[PDB]
Amino acid sequence: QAMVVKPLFPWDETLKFDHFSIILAPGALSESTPHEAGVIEHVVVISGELEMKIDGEWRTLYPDQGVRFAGDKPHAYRNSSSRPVHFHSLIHYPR
Amino acid sequence: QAMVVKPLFPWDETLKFDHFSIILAPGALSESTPHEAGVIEHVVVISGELEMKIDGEWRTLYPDQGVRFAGDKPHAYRNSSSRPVHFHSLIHYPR
Ligand SMILES: [Mn+2]
Repeated sequence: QAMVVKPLFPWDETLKFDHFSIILAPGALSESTPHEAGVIEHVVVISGELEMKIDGEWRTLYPDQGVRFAGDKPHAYRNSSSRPVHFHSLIHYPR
Repeated sequence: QAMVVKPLFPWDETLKFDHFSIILAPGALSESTPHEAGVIEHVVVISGELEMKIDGEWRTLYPDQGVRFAGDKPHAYRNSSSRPVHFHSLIHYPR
């Protein structure tokens, strides 16, 4: 399977916060779905190498490297390495 | 040394949130002072095996597993495995 998503914790009503663990197979590309205005997303690489397209530009992130950005803007996740990439996606929804 | 701490992101003023990576050497024990009242913490194991003491009780956590708990309680981290343990710690402060 190209992309396997698993919540690390259930939806957190108090913190308005989701925390997902995602494994992206070699060669897989995933485009973000739309989010509510004001959502903030953090991506942190756990293992492997991840390519993130943010503000129309690609960058490579290595383990324990991360990026914080506007989750409501189009972005993409891509694995151009030869092994799965495991990363976390944290989402803070606005109050 | 026994414990190596690294911020994954700098302090987030708007989200009142810290995010750290920690590596505990075999046999290491870290006893934290309780954080401010209302603080919520999450811990996720990246690799290895982590023991955590919450509510005066020890439990062992493995990769992909995590726990959410009240940060203003006393708690502790310990590595009783023969390998280092690498984990992430999230801290959310009250707004
Ligand atoms: Mn702590």
